[PDB]
Amino acid sequence: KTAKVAVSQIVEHPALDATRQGLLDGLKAKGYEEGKNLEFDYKTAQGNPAIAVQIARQFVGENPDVLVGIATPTAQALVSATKTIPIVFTAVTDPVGAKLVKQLEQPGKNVTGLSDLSPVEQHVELIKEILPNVKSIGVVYNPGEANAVSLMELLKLSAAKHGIKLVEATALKSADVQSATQAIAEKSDVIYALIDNTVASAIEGMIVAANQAKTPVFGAATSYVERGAIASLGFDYYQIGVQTADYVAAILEGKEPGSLDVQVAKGSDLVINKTAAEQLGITIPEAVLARATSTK
Amino acid sequence: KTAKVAVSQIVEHPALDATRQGLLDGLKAKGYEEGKNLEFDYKTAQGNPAIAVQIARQFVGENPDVLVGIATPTAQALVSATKTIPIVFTAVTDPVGAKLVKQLEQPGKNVTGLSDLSPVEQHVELIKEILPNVKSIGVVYNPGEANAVSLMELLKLSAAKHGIKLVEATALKSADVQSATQAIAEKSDVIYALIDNTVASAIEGMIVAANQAKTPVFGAATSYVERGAIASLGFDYYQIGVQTADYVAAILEGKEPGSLDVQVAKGSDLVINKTAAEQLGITIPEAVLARATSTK
Ligand SMILES: N[C@@H](Cc1ccccc1)C(=O)O
Ligand SMILES: N[C@@H](Cc1ccccc1)C(=O)O
Ligand SMILES: [Zn+2]
Ligand SMILES: [Zn+2]
Ligand SMILES: [Zn+2]
Ligand SMILES: [Zn+2]
Ligand SMILES: [Zn+2]
Repeated sequence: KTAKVAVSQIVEHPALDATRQGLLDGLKAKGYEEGKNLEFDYKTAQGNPAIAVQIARQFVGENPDVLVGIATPTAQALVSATKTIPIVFTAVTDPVGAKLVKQLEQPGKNVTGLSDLSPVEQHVELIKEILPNVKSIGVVYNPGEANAVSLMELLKLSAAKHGIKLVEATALKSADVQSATQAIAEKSDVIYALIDNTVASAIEGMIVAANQAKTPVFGAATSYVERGAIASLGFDYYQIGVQTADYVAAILEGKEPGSLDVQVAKGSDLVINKTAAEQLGITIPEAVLARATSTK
Repeated sequence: KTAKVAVSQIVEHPALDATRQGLLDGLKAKGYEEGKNLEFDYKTAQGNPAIAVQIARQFVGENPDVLVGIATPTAQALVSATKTIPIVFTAVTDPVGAKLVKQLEQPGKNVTGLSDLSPVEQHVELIKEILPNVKSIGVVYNPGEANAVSLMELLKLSAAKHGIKLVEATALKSADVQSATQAIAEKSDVIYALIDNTVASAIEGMIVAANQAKTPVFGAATSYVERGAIASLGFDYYQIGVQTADYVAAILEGKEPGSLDVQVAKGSDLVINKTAAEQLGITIPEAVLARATSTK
């Protein structure tokens, strides 16, 4: 009679924390309240792929009604640890590429949820609009994250389509992100800070290195503009969490997760960091400043 | 390796919520953190003695490392539901009278914790100091709460010692507290709002009735002065929660709960509500206003 929802999250960074808060508030609006009829357990893997596996195993052994995997690596560990307990993943960039589901329509097993697939093409076109003389896009990513790998395939096709050279470096853990940024910032006209958990957890260090090379950072997430990216075009992760509660409630009420289609997030907010831009000697064009849903 | 602490609370009122927050923060300072190595589950009985029993049974069936009973009725249900899982009670007025322990020194079974036994004698002497012409003390209490019963025995001895008549009414649930207050407020020079969960959860209604009879309320808890009691001499429930974490951590580290002495809270803060007092046409004496650790 108490619903038991167990939430595993690869690391605490603001986007994933907003997703988790959104889930909690959305469950409340559906009549599931902590303290009354909802036990909401939560573990962070602290960026460790190993802890992600241990969390999945511990949670599976406590027989929750629904498992929630926030971000790709923790979702992946859940899919490995159970084939029968419903899994709702959330804020996962490319669930097919991550092997969480065979396809988005009618996934058909114990797994379903929500994708935050970035519109990479739109981000490149936006970088070109803000910075019309871009020849070069720098990017740091973690090849251990299937989300980053899927995004790099989209970025490589879109860079080539627009005649833009990609300058790449990998970072295997968040403490290498600043060095990786430093290695590439002077060969790049702009750094694309993508939807990668390792980047997200070290975004301050990325920005310190970029600022030192006087290279702007364009963010795929709003949390990045908050820390000094000049602009971003990201989703609202709190609302994605709120929509995640729809899946969890439907499952708790007896729906099979495999019968629920995977939803892809839509509508990103254009945000501009005027201060950061001016410190870099950058003038954000008028047509862009006019569309800015927000403007710090 | 994850500590599992399950917390049962009779009802959400501010004192018990502060105790619970204190417990959580104290566990953090001891190295037990939610999301990492601490699963902290929480249920409120919503004032229902029956739900208290159901919570105890559900929690016992989930094999937590330590059960925490905040307030007497939920502690009592835990003691009934398990004889072997460690129970740490907290904010319990009189654990011997409540049958949680045989005695405070070396309780010797699966139960230990912290008492918030009110210094009733000191409260009467304080009521007489603030209001030197008191002949009559009104009190509303719930005879289903062993804490209230223990406190009434102390109040009856102290009223008689000081030549003060007690005017009493019972309230079986919080929705009767306002009517009970109304029934007695005109025969009372002051209402003593005691350490009772039913009173605490209906303190606004008590104060509405008292204010209507132009009768002051003296509070045994600071949360009561916040809502319009003229004065209070209560414990700091956040710190009691912090000290509760000492017991929980010691148990988690292999101490037997029965080998831990029950601690009695000490040091109450004198707080005065000047606004409320003046609306009642009351002048709080100088010697008292001088000792007031706080003064809204
Ligand atoms: N979409 C990412 C999570 C993420 C969200 C927001 C910013 C950065 C990372 C994943 O698939 O794991
Ligand atoms: N001491 C009370 C709890 C309580 C604390 C503070 C105010 C009112 C009630 C009990 O034994 O249940
Ligand atoms: Zn550069
Ligand atoms: Zn469909
Ligand atoms: Zn739990
Ligand atoms: Zn009166
Ligand atoms: Zn002793």
